[PDB]
Amino acid sequence: SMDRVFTTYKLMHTHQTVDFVRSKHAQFGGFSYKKMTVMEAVDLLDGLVDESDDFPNSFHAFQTAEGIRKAHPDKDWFHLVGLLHDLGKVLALFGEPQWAVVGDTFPVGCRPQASVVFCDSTFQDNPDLQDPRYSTELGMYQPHCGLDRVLMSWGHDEYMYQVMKFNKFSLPPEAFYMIRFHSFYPWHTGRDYQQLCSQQDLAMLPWVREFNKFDLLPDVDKLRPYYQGLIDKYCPGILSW
Ligand SMILES: O=C1[C@@H](O)[C@H](O)[C@@H](O)[C@H](O)[C@@H]1O
Ligand SMILES: [Fe+3]
Ligand SMILES: [Fe+3]
Repeated sequence: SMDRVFTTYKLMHTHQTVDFVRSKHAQFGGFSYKKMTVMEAVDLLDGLVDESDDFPNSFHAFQTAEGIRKAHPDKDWFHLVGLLHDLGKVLALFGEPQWAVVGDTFPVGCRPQASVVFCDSTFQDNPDLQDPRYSTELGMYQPHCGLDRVLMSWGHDEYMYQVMKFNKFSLPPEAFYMIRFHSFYPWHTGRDYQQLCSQQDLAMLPWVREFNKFDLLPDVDKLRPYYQGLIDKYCPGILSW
């Protein structure tokens, strides 16, 4: 598998510190990079190949949405979750390097656990891992705080979650959560990070695993009007990114 995939994660696991994530929350927390509609966001990602993997990520938006739609035909909000879920990748078009945008996510501020991809080979130069506040199992966290109180590595999950919240998308809470934690492989697949999750995360786990099935070229022009209706329904108009 790619040397580029490995290099993406090496850079990610070096530079994603507590300070770094906090800096990125400040940098993007104003939503003044762009005014654009959801469909513009989808089309912008025509010019993005995901280096943590090939085709444009935009096709993947439709593919995912259509996979969910086949399996859950009467659940329109869930089809849209498919379309929306990787649109935080617009960060890359905003000048962000891909280790700060794509890839599996992991909590910052506590020791990385075994199922964090390339855990053994990629954390050497992370400065946080010699800081006694962050080098331990729990790090800066209290036991069983819940994932919504964890500071995750920064990229397309928290970013899109924040875009949705700011713009007041009218999706159910499960839709927000799926998107926010869909890259958190160590938790939803590795079953790591049990020290941090709560009952609330246990309730959400079946939703995330169900979504992940469809995350893991279509005739996209024919699909546009349907997905436009869903956008009009759940997240209409020019949004702040
Ligand atoms: O959209 C994505 C891609 O970046 C995949 O390569 C990751 O493995 C996944 O964790 C993430 O959700
Ligand atoms: Fe993703
Ligand atoms: Fe995806």
